[PDB]
Amino acid sequence: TKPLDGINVLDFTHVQAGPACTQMMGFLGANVIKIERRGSGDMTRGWLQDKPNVDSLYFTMFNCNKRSIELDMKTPEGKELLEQMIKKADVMVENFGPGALDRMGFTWEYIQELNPRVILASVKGYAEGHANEHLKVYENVAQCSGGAAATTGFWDGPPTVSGAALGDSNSGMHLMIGILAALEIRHKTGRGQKVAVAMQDAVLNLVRIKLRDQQRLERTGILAEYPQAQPNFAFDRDGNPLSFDNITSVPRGGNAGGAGQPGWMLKCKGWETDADSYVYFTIAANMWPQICDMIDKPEWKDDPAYNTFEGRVDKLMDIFSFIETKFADKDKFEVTEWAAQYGIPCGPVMSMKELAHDPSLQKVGTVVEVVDEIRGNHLTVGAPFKFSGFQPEITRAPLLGEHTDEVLKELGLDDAKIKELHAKQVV
Amino acid sequence: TKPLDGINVLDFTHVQAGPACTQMMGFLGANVIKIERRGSGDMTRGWLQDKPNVDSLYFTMFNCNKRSIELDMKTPEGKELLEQMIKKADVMVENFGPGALDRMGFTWEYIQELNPRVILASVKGYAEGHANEHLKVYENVAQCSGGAAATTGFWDGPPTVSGAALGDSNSGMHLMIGILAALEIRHKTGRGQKVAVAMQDAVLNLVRIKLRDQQRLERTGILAEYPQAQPNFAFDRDGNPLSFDNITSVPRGGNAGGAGQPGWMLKCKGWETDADSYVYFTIAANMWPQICDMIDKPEWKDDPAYNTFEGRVDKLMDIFSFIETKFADKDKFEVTEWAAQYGIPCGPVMSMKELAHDPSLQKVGTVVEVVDEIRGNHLTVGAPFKFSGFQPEITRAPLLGEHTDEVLKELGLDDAKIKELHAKQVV
Repeated sequence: TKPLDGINVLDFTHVQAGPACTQMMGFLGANVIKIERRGSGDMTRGWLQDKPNVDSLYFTMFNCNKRSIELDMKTPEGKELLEQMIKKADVMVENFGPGALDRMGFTWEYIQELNPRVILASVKGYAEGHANEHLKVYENVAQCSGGAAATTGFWDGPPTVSGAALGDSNSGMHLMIGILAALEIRHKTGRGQKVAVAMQDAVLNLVRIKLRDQQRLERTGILAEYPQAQPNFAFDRDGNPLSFDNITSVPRGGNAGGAGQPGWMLKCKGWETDADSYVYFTIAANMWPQICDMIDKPEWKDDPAYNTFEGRVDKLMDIFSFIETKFADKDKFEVTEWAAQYGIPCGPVMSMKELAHDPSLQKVGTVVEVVDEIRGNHLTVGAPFKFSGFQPEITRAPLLGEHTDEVLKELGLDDAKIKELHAKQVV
Repeated sequence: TKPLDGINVLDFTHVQAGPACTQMMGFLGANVIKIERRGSGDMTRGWLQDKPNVDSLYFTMFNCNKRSIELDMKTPEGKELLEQMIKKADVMVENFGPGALDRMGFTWEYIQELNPRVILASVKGYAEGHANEHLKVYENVAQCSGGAAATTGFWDGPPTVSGAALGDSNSGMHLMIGILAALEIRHKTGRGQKVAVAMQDAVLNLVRIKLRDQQRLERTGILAEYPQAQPNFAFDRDGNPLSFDNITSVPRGGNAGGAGQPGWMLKCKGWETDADSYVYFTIAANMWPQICDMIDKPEWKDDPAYNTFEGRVDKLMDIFSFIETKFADKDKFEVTEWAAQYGIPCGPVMSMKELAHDPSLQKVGTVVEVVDEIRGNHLTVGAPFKFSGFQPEITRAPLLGEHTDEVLKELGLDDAKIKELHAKQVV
């Protein structure tokens, strides 16, 4: 038995955020029926295909454990089918624009009338009631809207986007929390709920630490752990040392440690030609002696200039650069193991190639080979939560309208009605 | 009614990942009892305080809607107290080191004997069964382990950490999904489960899109939407040109679209002296005519060199630089407003200062002013999921051991025993 066995999900979602949510629900046992536009369907199907006339990897990696029906929802017949489907659903999920589901004929008030137990779940750009509730938002726009871009990158570069989907997949996971929370409401009340996640808000939630930093900056005028607060560290375009004298909003700190121990991203052997030949190295106070041992600077063990956190505050970047010189002829895994034998936590930058072929990730079900007999097998990311009672059974993504007639039969339609719907181009 | 009304959480968590999970459960109505170390408590209390001997903003922004008890869990009396608390709990949450809770005497097996209904939830660094399962992992190392660092930043710079807590807060939110899924299944089985999220896996889930790219790269040798696909655009530090001829693992693409739909980070008025004076601008293929009107380039609408994704691959960055010239005398808000007239996906890089003081975010309850008459009021991030039937009631973070005696009384202890435990320094 899996957690969402028996949960019927009516899934209107397309692209990334909504589809990630309903896929993960599918991995935990949900019965997900993906409603798609006739002819073309989810636009990710035709997005950067590696095989001619085959659904893309963008589509397959976000739409496993789902069935597909085609439907023209602007038809009277299409709306009637929708009503029948809503009556059999536990959860409806959508990411249409602001007011779009209302405009296609399905307000929250009407949905409740159709099914007093259904949960309506929406992904939005900005929250309902926001001044900017009307704006379109995509992945990187949300990263910008939510404070991540402003605080990611370097002090002498632009605002920078994360390769991680802070906007789309993250908002999807947030909506899954909302949906699951609404299921627990329903166990208590016996009735459904409307739930919504704004992409800005899902981003902001992960940037909570930078809102801590903004308040600290306003209250005290300084962030002591940031590069800009330390001598001989950060400089601008024209070589002047930076400082918090003139900084009133949380700045970019490059690869600085932040809310943890002071750290930096250090080059290992081959960095000129291997973009991922790096480790992240941290200087914990109470490791200082074993660091001195590792890098053979015994003189630094006794010297008050280097001996303490206070002493190192004017030379931390120079200390990182020196440690880096010791990694110049060593590989990133070599350095990690070297650090470990001194009790020093250190970690390599994993390339996507390394991750795609790592045996450990495949052993634990985090990287999974999906059996796809139509398209050829592909890798995906599985469930990042591991459970004592079960594991996901990941099955291939659906062809466009693959399950249209099968779903119609489940609604109770006979052959005659089904053929008429095809005739009238409703499905 | 609140989703987690009547749910009792025994909360061992400290620092960021675990506390974020339990705070958000508290926001949704859970009764959270936070077990803390005697004297010092959660180490975030004393980290980067903005006011002497006042619990830090790191602590207060991660520990609202919790009660605090001090406990020496090493003592025989402390352990039997834990036994009584476990029998009353629905969820136990921990982020101690590998095997630490086991070695305290509280294996999953023993926990099941104490309470068949209780759910055990853990934050780990690497998944159980992983080669690295024994390692402790911190924020930026987790970002490196999960593919985020490798795919974030620029092609001529280093792997770059995100300002977003992709390791800590992200893992906590994923753990919350795991906990709620376990509650949902307990309604069917009547039994608790063990659930775990690893930091590497939480990061990898958000980097799903980069695993698509790796497979595309291995299969085809080209990622056509990446900057390096534009001939003679990207170079390394030595001025050597970059292209997919010699790229075998997913590279950093600067401010490229990722999950979009191509886009870039474009300067607005004041960029020279304002780090966040930028917008993100997306060239969605279906909106090229609208874009041409906005930037007064009608000749680009019918030109095969400009009017498709394929035509623009060799010149996309030249188009971005031209669009940017149109924003030279407009601030980011006026540019966003202008683009929105055309329906073009485009928005500002919001500064943390701007987010901290934004009226819209406070209206919708995503930025919340917490009433704290002991410490003074502070801002925090509220629930990023909004519900039709309830709103969170956020209450100030507990003082160290504030609720110790209160919690002991609930366990049925008399005043004599409570006095004895204080005298023995168990509490």
